[PDB]
Amino acid sequence: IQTQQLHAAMADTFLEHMCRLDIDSAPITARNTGIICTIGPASRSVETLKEMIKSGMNVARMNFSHGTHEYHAETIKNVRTATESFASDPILYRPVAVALDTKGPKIRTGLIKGSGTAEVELKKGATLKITLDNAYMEKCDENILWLDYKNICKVVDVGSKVYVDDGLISLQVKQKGPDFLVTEVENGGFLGSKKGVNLPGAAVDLPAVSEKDIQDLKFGVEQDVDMVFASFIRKAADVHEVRKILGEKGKNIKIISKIENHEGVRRFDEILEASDGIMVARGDLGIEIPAEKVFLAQKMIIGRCNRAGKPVICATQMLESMIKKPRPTRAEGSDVANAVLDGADCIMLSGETAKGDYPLEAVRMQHLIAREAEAAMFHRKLFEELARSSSHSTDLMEAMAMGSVEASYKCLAAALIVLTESGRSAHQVARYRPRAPIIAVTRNHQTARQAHLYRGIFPVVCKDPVQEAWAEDVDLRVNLAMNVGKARGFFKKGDVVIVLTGWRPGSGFTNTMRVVPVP
Amino acid sequence: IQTQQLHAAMADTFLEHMCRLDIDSAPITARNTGIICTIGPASRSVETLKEMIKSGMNVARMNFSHGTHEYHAETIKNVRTATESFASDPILYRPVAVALDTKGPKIRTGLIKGSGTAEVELKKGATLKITLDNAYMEKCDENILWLDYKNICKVVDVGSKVYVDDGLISLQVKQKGPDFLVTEVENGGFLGSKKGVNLPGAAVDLPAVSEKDIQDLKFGVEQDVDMVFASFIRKAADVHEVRKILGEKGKNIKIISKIENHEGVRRFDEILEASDGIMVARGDLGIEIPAEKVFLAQKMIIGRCNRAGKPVICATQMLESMIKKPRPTRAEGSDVANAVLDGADCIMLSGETAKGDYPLEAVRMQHLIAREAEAAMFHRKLFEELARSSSHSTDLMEAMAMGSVEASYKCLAAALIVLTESGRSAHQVARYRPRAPIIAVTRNHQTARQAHLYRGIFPVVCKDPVQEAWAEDVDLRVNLAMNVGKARGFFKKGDVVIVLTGWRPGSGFTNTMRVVPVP
Amino acid sequence: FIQTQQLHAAMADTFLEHMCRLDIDSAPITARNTGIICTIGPASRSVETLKEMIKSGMNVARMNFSHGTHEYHAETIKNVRTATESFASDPILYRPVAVALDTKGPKDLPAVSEKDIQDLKFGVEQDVDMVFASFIRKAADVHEVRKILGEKGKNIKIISKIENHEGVRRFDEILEASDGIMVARGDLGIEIPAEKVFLAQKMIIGRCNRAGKPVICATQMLESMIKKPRPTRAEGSDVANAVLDGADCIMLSGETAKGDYPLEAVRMQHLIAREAEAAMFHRKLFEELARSSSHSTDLMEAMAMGSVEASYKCLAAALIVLTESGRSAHQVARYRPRAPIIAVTRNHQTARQAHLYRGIFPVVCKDPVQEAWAEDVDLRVNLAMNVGKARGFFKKGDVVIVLTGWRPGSGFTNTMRVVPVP
Amino acid sequence: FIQTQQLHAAMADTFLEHMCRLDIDSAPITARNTGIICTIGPASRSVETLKEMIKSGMNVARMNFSHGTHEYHAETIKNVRTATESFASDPILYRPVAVALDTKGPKIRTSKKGVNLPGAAVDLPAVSEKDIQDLKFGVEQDVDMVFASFIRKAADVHEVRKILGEKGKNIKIISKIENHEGVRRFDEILEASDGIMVARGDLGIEIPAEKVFLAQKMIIGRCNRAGKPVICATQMLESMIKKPRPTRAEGSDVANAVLDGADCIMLSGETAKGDYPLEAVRMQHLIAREAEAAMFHRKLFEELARSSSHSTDLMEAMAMGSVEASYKCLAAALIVLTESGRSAHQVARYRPRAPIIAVTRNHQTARQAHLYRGIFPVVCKDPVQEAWAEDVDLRVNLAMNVGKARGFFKKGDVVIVLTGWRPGSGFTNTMRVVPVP
Ligand SMILES: O=C([O-])C(=O)[O-]
Ligand SMILES: O=C([O-])C(=O)[O-]
Ligand SMILES: O=C([O-])C(=O)[O-]
Ligand SMILES: O=C([O-])C(=O)[O-]
Ligand SMILES: [Mg+2]
Ligand SMILES: [Mg+2]
Ligand SMILES: [Mg+2]
Ligand SMILES: [Mg+2]
Repeated sequence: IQTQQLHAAMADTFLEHMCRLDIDSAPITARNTGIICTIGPASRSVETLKEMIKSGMNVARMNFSHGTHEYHAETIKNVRTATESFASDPILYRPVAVALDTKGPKIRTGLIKGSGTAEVELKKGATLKITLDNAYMEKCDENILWLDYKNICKVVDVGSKVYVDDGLISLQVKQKGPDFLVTEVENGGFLGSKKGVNLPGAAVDLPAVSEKDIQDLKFGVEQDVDMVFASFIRKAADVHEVRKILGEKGKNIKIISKIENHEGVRRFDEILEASDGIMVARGDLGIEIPAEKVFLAQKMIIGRCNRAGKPVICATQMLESMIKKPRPTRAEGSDVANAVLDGADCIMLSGETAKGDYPLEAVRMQHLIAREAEAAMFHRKLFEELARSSSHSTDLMEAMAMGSVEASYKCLAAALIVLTESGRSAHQVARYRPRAPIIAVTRNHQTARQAHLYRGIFPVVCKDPVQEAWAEDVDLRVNLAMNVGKARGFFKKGDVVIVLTGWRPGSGFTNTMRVVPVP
Repeated sequence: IQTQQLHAAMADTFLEHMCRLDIDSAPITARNTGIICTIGPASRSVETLKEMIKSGMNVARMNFSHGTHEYHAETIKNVRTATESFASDPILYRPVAVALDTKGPKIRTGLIKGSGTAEVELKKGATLKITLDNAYMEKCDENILWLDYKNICKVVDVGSKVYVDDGLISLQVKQKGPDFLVTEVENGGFLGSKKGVNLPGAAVDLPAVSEKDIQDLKFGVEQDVDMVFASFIRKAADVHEVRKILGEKGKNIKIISKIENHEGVRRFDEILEASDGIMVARGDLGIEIPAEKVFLAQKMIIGRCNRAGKPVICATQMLESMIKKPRPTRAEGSDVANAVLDGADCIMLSGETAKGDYPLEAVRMQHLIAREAEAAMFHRKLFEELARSSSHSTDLMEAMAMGSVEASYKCLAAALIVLTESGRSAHQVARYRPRAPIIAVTRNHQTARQAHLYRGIFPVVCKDPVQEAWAEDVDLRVNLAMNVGKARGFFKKGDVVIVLTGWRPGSGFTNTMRVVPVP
Repeated sequence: FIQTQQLHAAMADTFLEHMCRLDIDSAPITARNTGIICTIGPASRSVETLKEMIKSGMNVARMNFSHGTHEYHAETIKNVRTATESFASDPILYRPVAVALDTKGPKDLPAVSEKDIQDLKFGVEQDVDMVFASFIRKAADVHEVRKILGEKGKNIKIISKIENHEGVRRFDEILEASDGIMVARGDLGIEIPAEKVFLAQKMIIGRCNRAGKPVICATQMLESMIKKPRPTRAEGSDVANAVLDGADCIMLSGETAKGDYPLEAVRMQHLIAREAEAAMFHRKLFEELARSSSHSTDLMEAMAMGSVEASYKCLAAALIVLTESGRSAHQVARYRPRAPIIAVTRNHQTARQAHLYRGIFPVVCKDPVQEAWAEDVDLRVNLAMNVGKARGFFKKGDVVIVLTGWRPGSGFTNTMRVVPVP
Repeated sequence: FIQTQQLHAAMADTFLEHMCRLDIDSAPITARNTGIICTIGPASRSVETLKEMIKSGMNVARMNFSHGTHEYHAETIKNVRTATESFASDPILYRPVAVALDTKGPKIRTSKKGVNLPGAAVDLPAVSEKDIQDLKFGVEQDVDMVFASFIRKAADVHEVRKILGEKGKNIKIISKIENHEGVRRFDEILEASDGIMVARGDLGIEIPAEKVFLAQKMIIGRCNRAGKPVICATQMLESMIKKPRPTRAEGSDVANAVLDGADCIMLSGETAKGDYPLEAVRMQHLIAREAEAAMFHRKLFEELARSSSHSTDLMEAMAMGSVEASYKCLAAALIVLTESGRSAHQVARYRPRAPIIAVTRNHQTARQAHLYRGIFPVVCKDPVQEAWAEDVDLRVNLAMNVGKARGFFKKGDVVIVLTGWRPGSGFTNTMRVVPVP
């Protein structure tokens, strides 16, 4: 039985491809999908972070929805300590990226009239007036409810729906006022204090970057974060504002736009054009749109991201049950596998690593499933279709990337080696989805850290000084890649690899491709 | 905005098809994937079952792992009471099938020494003797463990793994003895009394049908069940053995083989050939094989069943969290949607409807997700690949089915109407996956109930007597389907349907196809 | 042993493997789907020669009005009709033959000259089945020909001849206006660089296939056979590749009009057509035609696609189509089954014009309309059974697709059946 | 506003839409990939006419030993070589010309026309005594290839191979398929042969004429599948023996033979004895260029890759990667440094639309490369530089200057360059996207 689902790889049709999937066809060692871990109480100690790295974590995510600057600064310090605890061995060292996830725009209710812990009950068909009057800020009850969104009246019409407490309660706008809305309770429940509010189908005019977000983005520039996950992006202008706040000092920080509501989906193309990558933020997205539609948006977005060559992250509740249990449900294994088959560059753990009981098991399981689904991709068709989608472009590096990936298919190369400094050459190789891993050797540490955003890039930091003879400097980096690959078990002596390098020191991309045996 | 993802339907490639999935494209009313609900304490009252039927239940599953014959007979009687409560209106009556799911062969440990309610701790790296000596049957502990599987020594080698308590505990056979096993605790835990044992990769020679199973199968025959879900099917002989047990009285009862371990997967083709259908029983399957591999087996199995035209069920933990919560996780919505896209004819609920707090919510969510994913199928490609896969067959009924489905694609027919008595004509239409629903009108009540196993067959019982004039009998049955379709909102006057009928009373299949406007 | 009709190649996954599987020992079927159009002139206008030309496979007779008086072509047409009707006693074996008038056209010139107007009116008076309109340059020329044919010739199919650069560049509007197209390669090869003709040919056939409108490939197909009894290798190749391109009909000009070997030329076109028809890649072609027409949801198109699909699946020996305007049969032929289409009609002009469509074998039912709709439908369906058995298309126990109207007022064949041959 | 070289049709999703987009106003490129093979005879064997034949595009000269003495054909070959070398002073513009020997094979003669017996068990030998003498004469004359008439089985090919023996071991054997048995036993014949000719003259008599195209498309397909050269021959422009312009069926035939995938097309009487040999060569050159652009390269590449997917050969990987890159960036050429020819052959099998400039120091490699679609061979006569990189750069720049001189590309255009990394590299393991200097 061939490894890596290669029998299924040879199928003519997608049906026969599916039919040939073999549970006894062992995957390869290398795992191409990036794993993004939300760091929290369960995972922010240095020792646990070392174990997260060993288990497969590639990006550490700090959710600034909560936590002080001091707290997240400590977390980032602990991440970097754990990461550098491995730095003595350049051949085993794994770059770990650092991501800042902004709090973004939020709509919150007031305090329920009473002592605290108090609740009111909303019965279907009842009347509830929403009021912006700060006089009712702490006197919410069954008849009057205050929320912090001063402009809500301008963005809602009669009959539009208002969700409260993460969609648990739904309201329909019956009458509209200047500083109030009169609504009928469509779906009822018990309402507590300071709950989340969502406005499905509305063009929310809250600022793209709030005052807290500006402070947090400047903090992230100060802490040398590799990338920002920007919340509730509804339009390209929101990305532009985030970019302006990051400004010239943070020009190289990768901006990942989070798609979280209907407008972000409807305007997704302009957002994608303006972004460096995308996160499918399925939790809030499933509150804003019918949950049964989320997969449509997920697949659309991953497809379009794959088309543009831009990183896409699938996030939220992928292994939810592992917050409390050491093993995932069958639905969760299926969700991770199908996100990989969809084409997600990275998959994410939220509560599973922030606060749950089994963060390391969660990371390890995402790693195992990811390797299995990577082999099960139908690469020949995927490659043909990606090439068809990008055919209006005649970019020279895409030509080399496509030629190199084709060569890697034809001779079943064990890896592609890419010498890169901005990372773009490796990015363009990853875009055309080879099955073999991409060992990207770079002297730019931030390039290495950001590379985790691209499917299949295993970044290696070259710390050697520049060799005077360009050819010998190239051979140095290629041999670094050979040794890393041998140590990680991706290939051995006598295997075949594709090597992408620059012809001369002034070559602006890897314009040179070779089939080389491993020494 | 085109409905039913028809814009994505027109794409040239799978990538572009995915890129065109649009959350604002509304699905049709008809829902094709069958929903199989496990009935238990949370759902067996007559009134709740009426709600189950209205919310979308097509098959009632009785899990005979537990429950007395009296309990399940009462449950089945309540299912039939609820079902017949709609029978006064033939146009609104919905056939509801009744399925018996056998307990099957099981390996169980002994009682923990003392009360029996005690537990002992199995420490990783510790040693554990498995024993067949009935003296330790009730004196199980941390050092010695008794199993009721007398032949285990015959089917296990040194280095084999033994899982205990639903995979929570893992043992590796270090030394093999005459009536015992010396094992190392690879994965530890607290071992209670009388827990399940699994033997990954082992050819378990327990009987296909246990002593309990024979009694339960005869009980199901007396109860006039439409179908049996036969547990732990490992090979064709097991399906035959079950078929023999069902005998002459149960010759028309459909046998659905549950693939639950490695051997059933490895020997899947012969099992498929011998069965009427297949269940991807992901729970036990994920205990027997690495959970990260279950999706492979799922897609392979669904593909192969789709290839053969035989019903396939996806089962277990699809909406697991809904046992305790009123809405599913995003991983669960993804799981259901991808099961439908895989091509599963039916999706299943177990604890979610048997015992959970939100059974009706689970049914409703499966129904909504199924409709959205059905629209998102890539019908043109699926049809081409199914046809290519079956191209060595020149069967006349397949020819009629493919022509009818092709015509239904071309003119966007609102439905296909198929007059059938054995069901085979409707089965062959459903096999070639039209997007429009299949209204199968039959005088055979059992055919109507069993048709629920096939994607898209909406079965309708004709209770009228046979008309002397064949043409008038045909028109009677066709108008019944038209009236059901209008009442269910599947089409209205002026829409177009495909109608498949027999030319004369002696036609052995629907050899006549028409494109008809809805009156 | 060896599958017939290039069916082994039919099962191929790629076009390359389809080529690699072409087997000179895989026998074609008896039926020949590509229409044969013969220019009649001195070598072929006698009643006896025309009888043998029908028997050899001529389906359409073309009168080239570049030269000749009305009296001369009138007599040619009379002899055509005499030879044709000599077979009319046997309705099972009678073969309808269409009569086509090819206008002289421009020889800054107007689309339709004064001579051309008189000739077109003559064609109306002569009851021609179709007009081949020379040097069509734009849709307006087609509209002129249509107005000149007027109400009396409103049923005369207008086949525009694409003969220069402008006609190619403006081909889409011409095709929209036309009932069909001829790739008139003689003049086209002079008006545009000869080495580009194949591009034009392949483009035009493709677009006509996309539309379901008849396309004729014409001129010098078997040129050397004017003076020689056997074709050159390039000429056999040219006929075969014109069939593979998708031509509904292939044409003979001097080869039958004035050459020494008219019958041999017709027979050679018949043989090559039959072999090339089997060598088509039907699965991909059907998929690509369906893809191209998917914005249409027409009901008869759906019936045609479903019936062609069913005929592929069960390898039906034929599709039997009951039709009066021909449209039902035209829609079936458009989706290119490999099996012959036996179109039974009571409209004689319909039967004659059906030759413009690949695979339509027209059969004129002469019995009177039966009182019961079901019995009249069986009458025409059994007419087709008897024709197919007599012509060697099928025998008892074979499977045929049968397309009929359900009830008397059906506006198309809305009923499809898979039927055993009696 | 109108793409060249049928690039709009190149973007189609289906074969049908690819046909519908074929555009007579889309200009083809200057380079012509299909090799042109000319039979030399009384109408064309003079040194001056042969110069004009080279300039019109003749790539291979064919000596038909059905008639003529050794001395006569020796003189024809001598004149070919004189005409060819008259251009050798300029290595940038020198065009290698291959010499081919076409054996007489079995014949039946009666005034003394040939006789054909379809379906007869002709007892004639595979290789006659005259055939043996002519093959040895070809070895003595340093012919680049042999067209072996009437091969019926692999054993016939093996006989010709043995007769050529060790002294002629590099002479390419092109089996001529011209009767039913050769078609039926084609797979073993292809395996044993270096290439194939579809000898449609004899084939159209030995099998029913209406079946010839079936054989032609089958054979070209299988030869394309194997990467072995296939020639389409006989009566492609027959009417041009006596007329200055071809018939429509003849233009169609040449164009469809290129579309089928034939590496070469041939002229026999049209150049051997006809009144318009130069015109026949020029007509094939023009039609080839138009049909070459009209190929459906994307589907063709997918299907060739699919049929060869069981191979993981490294040079195949380089060729497929280089051709894929040449499609993506619309490169004007692929430059291939080769000595045996194998690397360039492997590129040619995967059918780029851009021309393949094969730079070699092996003169016979250069002459034989004309059997492969798109290989424009260039003879490097410079001495070997001491530094490998400098020698590679020297040959690559020779190719640059050739492409600039021939109008294939200009400064600032993009080319794919296939070279060996080190002198002992056994194939072109190095690919670059390079700007033209
Ligand atoms: O905001 C998020 O991260 C989400 O909802 O997934
Ligand atoms: O039996 C089942 O349903 C299972 O294990 O999934
Ligand atoms: O008129 C014609 O038939 C032509 O020019 O080919
Ligand atoms: O020998 C040949 O070239 C032929 O037969 O065509
Ligand atoms: Mg959010
Ligand atoms: Mg189970
Ligand atoms: Mg003309
Ligand atoms: Mg010969």
